[PDB]
Amino acid sequence: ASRIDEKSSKAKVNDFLAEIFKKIGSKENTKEGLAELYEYKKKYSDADIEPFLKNSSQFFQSYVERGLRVIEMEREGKGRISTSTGISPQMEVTCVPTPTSTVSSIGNTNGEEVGPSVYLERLKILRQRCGLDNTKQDDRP
Repeated sequence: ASRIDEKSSKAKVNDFLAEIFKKIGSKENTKEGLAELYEYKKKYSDADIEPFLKNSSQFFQSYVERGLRVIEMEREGKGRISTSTGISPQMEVTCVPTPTSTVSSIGNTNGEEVGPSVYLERLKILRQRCGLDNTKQDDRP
């Protein structure tokens, strides 16, 4: 424990945030990292994050702030996502549109049919690079 204790307060939070940034830094985990940052920012309406941004390099700070607004736009559903209510392509005119393999979609998953798993899986994978979560007994492992 420390008398200032203020350092300890930001110490824990920074590490958590740091994990989110590493996801942002990777191209693959950018959606995941941005999405959590947006949600976290929503929880704390920012406020808490600013000290962290100054702490890191200045150039990198502008992009993250810009990226967060666009994530919300998708959540809002405004119009980027939308194209039509639900119209299937037709050559000329039909009584009823006919579904096709391209037009139709199939929901297939392989152990990743739950949202939390992506977070658990991606973060661990980035994380093992940082360290090892493998603990073993010193005596006859």
